[PDB]
Amino acid sequence: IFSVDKVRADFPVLSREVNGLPLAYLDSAASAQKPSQVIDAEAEFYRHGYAAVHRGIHTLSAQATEKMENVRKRASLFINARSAEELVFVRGTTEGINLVANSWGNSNVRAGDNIIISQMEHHANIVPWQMLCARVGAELRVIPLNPDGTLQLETLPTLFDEKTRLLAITHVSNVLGTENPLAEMITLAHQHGAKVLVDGAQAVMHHPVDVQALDCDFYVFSGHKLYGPTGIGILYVKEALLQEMPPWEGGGSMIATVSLSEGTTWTKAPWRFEAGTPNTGGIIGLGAALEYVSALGLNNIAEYEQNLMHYALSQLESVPDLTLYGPQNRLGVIAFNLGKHHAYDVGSFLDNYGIAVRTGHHCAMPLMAYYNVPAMCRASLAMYNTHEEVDRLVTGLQRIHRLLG
Amino acid sequence: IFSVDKVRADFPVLSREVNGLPLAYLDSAASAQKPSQVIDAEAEFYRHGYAAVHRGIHTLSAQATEKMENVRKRASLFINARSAEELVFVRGTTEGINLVANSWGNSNVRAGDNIIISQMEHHANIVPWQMLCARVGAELRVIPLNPDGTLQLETLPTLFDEKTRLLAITHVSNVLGTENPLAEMITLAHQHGAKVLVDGAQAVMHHPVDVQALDCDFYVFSGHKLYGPTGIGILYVKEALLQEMPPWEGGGSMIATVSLSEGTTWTKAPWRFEAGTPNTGGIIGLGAALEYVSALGLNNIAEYEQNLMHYALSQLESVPDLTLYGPQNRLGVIAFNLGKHHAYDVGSFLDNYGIAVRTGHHCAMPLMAYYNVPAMCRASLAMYNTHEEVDRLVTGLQRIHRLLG
Ligand SMILES: *Cc1c(COP(=O)(O)O)cnc(C)c1O
Ligand SMILES: *Cc1c(COP(=O)(O)O)cnc(C)c1O
Repeated sequence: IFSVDKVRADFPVLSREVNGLPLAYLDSAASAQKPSQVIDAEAEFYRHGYAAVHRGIHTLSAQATEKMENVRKRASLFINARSAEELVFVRGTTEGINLVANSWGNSNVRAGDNIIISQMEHHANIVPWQMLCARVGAELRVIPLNPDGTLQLETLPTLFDEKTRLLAITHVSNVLGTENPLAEMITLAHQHGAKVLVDGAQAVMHHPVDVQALDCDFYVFSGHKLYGPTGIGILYVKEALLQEMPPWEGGGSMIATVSLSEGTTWTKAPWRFEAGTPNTGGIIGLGAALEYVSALGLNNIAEYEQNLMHYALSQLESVPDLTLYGPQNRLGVIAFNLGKHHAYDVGSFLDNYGIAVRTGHHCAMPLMAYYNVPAMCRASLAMYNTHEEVDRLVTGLQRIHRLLG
Repeated sequence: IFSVDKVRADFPVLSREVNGLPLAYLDSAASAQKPSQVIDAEAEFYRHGYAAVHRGIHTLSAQATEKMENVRKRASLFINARSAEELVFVRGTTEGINLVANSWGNSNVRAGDNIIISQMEHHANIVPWQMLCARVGAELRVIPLNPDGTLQLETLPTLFDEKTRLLAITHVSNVLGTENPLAEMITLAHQHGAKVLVDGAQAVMHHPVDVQALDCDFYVFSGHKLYGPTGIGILYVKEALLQEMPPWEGGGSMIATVSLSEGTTWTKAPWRFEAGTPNTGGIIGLGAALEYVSALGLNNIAEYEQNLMHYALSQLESVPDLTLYGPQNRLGVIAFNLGKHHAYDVGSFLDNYGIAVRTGHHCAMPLMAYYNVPAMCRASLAMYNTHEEVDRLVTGLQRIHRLLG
């Protein structure tokens, strides 16, 4: 069982004040605050063991290399990949999706083929596929939404066919909180020979993620949402697919040999996908974030967060003219609009109360268009958030509505 | 005037011991140690002001956004770019070169065209051009080296012609220490309508860099070599060229609008080249590294470093059978081989003495091939290195040669 007070004492920003008021940080879905264990693991690495990492002969450099490869192995166990070598270090979910779209996409999606996405995808899981489709002459097909924020799965028989090469689908919506039925959609996709990329940016901090039970072909996530540093993320690819993928970025460390008269040859997976100096400091920080989350326990985190979400939805019923978007069983985020007030104004008043929510289109324009709204407000309810912060949000929305209505 | 003792007291790793001995870190050309001002600027940002940055309405997020854009402006002044908007945040020099090669390269280099590089380039400034040439059917031409480690500039009339679209050239060699005559080569390139990309990864920490006096079209460098965090670098592009470049990575924040029925449109430069959450922590750290270096003064750093280099070359004359590679006026690095001993063995003995040097091909295979050696050892002599560390290197090479000869 979980202790929110003990957890909160590890996060230094949660003591801050904003506008003279105590911060209520409800925007973890945009980026999470980091525990002092993560902040300090990175700072200690810079203060005591820093060096370049490409298997340098000297001591600091050989030990930094081993730290980096141990982080690769730990992340691989965290998502239950069969091996550390199925994981590539990237800048974040966005970069991982771009790597797949170019490296796998340019050789496997041809003129006349199709790719399937959904109407709830974040721009990171839309734009790279629009670019791939435009480069190769393929078609981009879209699984539509239902009013409750779930996918219309009955449309799948019209979207999947013999030309469907990939399904790119979000694990958990960053706006709606919907968890998609990935295992079943992947079974479906594989019956047609299509591969499946899963955008897990909003899944890995809420519950255990097992890529071998999912059977996904590609899985991506970002460290800064998982209580870790910015600039680091993970791309998981089944070994047999990764081994056949050609390099995306070129440069040092991804090569086996470089010649100006005989050409260049590439090293093996995963190192063929990592050109130049990696983000070593971010990788040390990400390992520490995975150890911190694992020590708390993702099933404990999930129980606390679900309890907090039930509490907030129950209290939000006393806000007049509140519109919520998404299913009742939503994870992590609450997307809402208040009466006829523009989200930008509701968010500005909430910020004047010390409450940080996100407002706007949340990098999901197609989703805003589905709901016929230009924008929404969104409250994130993470493992360090409390009942008292939920009460402050409810009181604030009641005050706002009283004032502007 | 410079004080090495005061400077060294800012770098916590320089107090470390390795193998029970006092560390002599002579591998700054692979990656530099970081001052506590840089380490702490990043850690303080995570402890007190962390938030997502895409002009979020709440306070923390709006202040993190302004910090990031102020770092863009400071880096732009550091290299004397005409505006902050000519600078793109990337993971490092390698990623910046890949961005240029795809985004500028795919639209401006056609079948039958040629691109010019040099035989001393690092793999980061070779491989992306080999990939571009293979995608578009162009030719890769090479400026050869002279035995003293300088370019054979008399071969330029045979390499530049009416089909030459780009010159990609290193400012300062990471192995030889050669500083290339960039301004004159750029004048030459522009007479043919060719653009010039400069790899400045080993230039920005040794002396003032002015991109408007160079007149280069593209300029790239990495923060981790400039006493800053890993995972962050800078790509500078003349405004008129950048404004016409199409996006490379796609995703959130680089878009103006996203539609599944009307297509997607892009935001303006530089933001069109930055997809997804940036490395905010690395950007805060990079600003701090630029302030630290600027407070010391690059002309002061250059005077101290040149004095230290003169001292080392003069003392290295008492090492029997030492071979040096590169010009006498080399900057930052000393590349050498000891008698007939393999560099790997010399580097292993130097490490057993607490001395960190780099050994191998230094991500410059063509350069090793030119000199008909498989590998070299390399000592870096940065602003925090001392006469006493140089004496330890000289004594160690004499001891090694006595032992193994
Ligand atoms: C180190 C280096 C690079 C690559 O830098 P990363 O920081 O590894 O991207 C490119 N060119 C030169 C001359 C270098 O020294
Ligand atoms: C945040 C997010 C992304 C993009 O992550 P970056 O860390 O910005 O690359 C992609 N998908 C979803 C669902 C997200 O929430």
